Parts: sequence; structure tokens; C-alpha cells
Amino acid sequence: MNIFEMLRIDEGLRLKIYKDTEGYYTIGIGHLLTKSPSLNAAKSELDKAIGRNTNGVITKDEAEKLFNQDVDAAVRGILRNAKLKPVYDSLDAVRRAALINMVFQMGETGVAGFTNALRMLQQKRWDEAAVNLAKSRWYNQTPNRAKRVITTFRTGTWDAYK
Ligand SMILES: [Cl-]
Ligand SMILES: [Cl-]
Repeated sequence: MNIFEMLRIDEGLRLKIYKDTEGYYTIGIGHLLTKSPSLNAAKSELDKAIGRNTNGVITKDEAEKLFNQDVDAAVRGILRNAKLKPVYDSLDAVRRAALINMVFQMGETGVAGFTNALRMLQQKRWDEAAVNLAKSRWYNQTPNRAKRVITTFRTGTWDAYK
């Protein structure tokens, strides 16, 4: 198992503009297009991201190309964030995947805000951080996905995904 596969399981793949769990226009593998309520706006962003007139539909390769940029971007965001970097550096390969997943989903700012759990992750207090991670909107809105990530942090294995 690896980061790409993990995230592909969590976000799925759609070749046509869709709405996310929050009602936002998305496409491909969890690629947020816009938070605007307008499909046109979504469409224009899409065209701009792909570089062609797409009319709301992309190919598999295109979805994969956006996905590679997005994963790369998330990793770099972690590496550049003063609060995230230390955390990522202190972790094993599997747990690094767990933090990258959260960043892909909720952004750097989002994750950076889990102050306490972050500190707990740094101290390698697995059980405690996991409990803290569950007291959040994130866990309450996407409980199945949050459980998977949270188990990954607790255990350090890919079991929740196997
Ligand atoms: Cl983009
Ligand atoms: Cl879920």
C-alpha cells in the first residue's frame, strides 16, 4: 500500500464534475475546483486546470495528472509548514502517509490547527492522539474516512485499508 493507493481508495475517481461531501464542485480524484455555487465557475476552473475546453469531462490520464500534482503539493506544503514539518519528520513511513492524507483533504491550515493531536503525534502517544483526533468536525462529517486515517495513526499499519 502507498499514498496514491490510499487516497484513491478514500476519494474515488470521477471523470465528470461532481459535488463533494460539502457540496463543492470537484472532479477526478478529490480535486476541488471551486467553492462557488456556480457550475460555470467550476467549468472555467476545470478548463484552466487542464488546459483545454473540457465541457465538464476529463479522461483518466487527466485525472491522474491532477492527482500527481495534488499529492506533490500536499507533501511540499507539509514540508514548508513550520508546524507540520516537525511532525512529519518525527514519523515512520506509514504514519507520514496518514498526515499527508489529512492535508490533501483539509489543507495545511486545516491540519496545522489540530495543535494538541499534533503534539501528541510527536510524542508518539498513539492512543491519545487518536482520541483527540476524533473530537472534531472532520470525524463527525466523514466518520468512515476519518476512522481509517485515525487507525493508521494508531497502529502504524495499512490494515484499515486492507
Ligand atoms: Cl491546478
Ligand atoms: Cl466517510
